[PDB]
Amino acid sequence: EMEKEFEQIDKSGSWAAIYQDIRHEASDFPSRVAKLPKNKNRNRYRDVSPFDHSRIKLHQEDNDYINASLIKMEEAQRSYILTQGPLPNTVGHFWEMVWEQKSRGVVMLNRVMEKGSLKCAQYWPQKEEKEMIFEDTNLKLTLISEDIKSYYTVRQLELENLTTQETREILHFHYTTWPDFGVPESPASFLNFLFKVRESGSLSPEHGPVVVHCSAGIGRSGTFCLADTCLLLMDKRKDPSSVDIKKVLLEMRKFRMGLIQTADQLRFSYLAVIEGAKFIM
Ligand SMILES: O=C1CCCc2nc3c(cc21)C(=O)CCC3
Repeated sequence: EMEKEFEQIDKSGSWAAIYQDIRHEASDFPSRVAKLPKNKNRNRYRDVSPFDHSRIKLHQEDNDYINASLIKMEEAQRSYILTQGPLPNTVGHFWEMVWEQKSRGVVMLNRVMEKGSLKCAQYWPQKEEKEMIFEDTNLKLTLISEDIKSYYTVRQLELENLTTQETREILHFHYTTWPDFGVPESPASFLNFLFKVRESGSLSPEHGPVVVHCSAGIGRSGTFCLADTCLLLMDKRKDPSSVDIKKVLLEMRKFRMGLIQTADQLRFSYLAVIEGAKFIM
């Protein structure tokens, strides 16, 4: 059981030690397409790249590259697309991928500005009457509604294919209260957010994979998926205590490098799963 394993690592403060064994144990696959010189300007950080085998491809013939990985969890029957916060020059690309992958939801776990710097382009409209056009990808994006709460904001967006005149409703879940330094003290508000996305139908196999981003798409995005997947496996299994979070983290890291950036995030992920377990049972 992981609740006993928690106290153990916690009382002995072994979190930096555990996290280093996962660093050591993690997969390394090629990322040749990311390191191509033509794609230098499509990457937010040079040290965070999609693996070739799991990278999402854009259906434009010119350059199919975007910094985005498909995470397939076989046993949980869950998929996620993990991507960097879009750059000013890739907001078109980003909305093309959401179109092409038939995604219902976008989950955002960062503010546009943190620590006085830009962590992300403003890629959605701020006002109903001021829609955005992506000329390069031929998409129009309109704010339909917006429901601001203490910890998170939910927006209803209409994405239209200008080429074909099809329209789709997209939900944007934005967690607005991740602190600039560290992790939340309590996972209550993060668990509330997770369920809010789940109830929306955005995580369901009748839709394309959810799109999940922070700044690099590995730290906070990492915590989102890991909590979702572990909690779902505890429902799916005869013995819920057979679920090892280290095993699941390492299975996710086959798909995208670096998921969970700090020992703090690892601790917080155990805490979210452990608290989340009690809320169900
Ligand atoms: O990382 C960024 C931020 C804004 C968009 C952007 N555009 C370019 C770069 C880098 C970035 C380059 O490295 C070369 C020129 C194009």
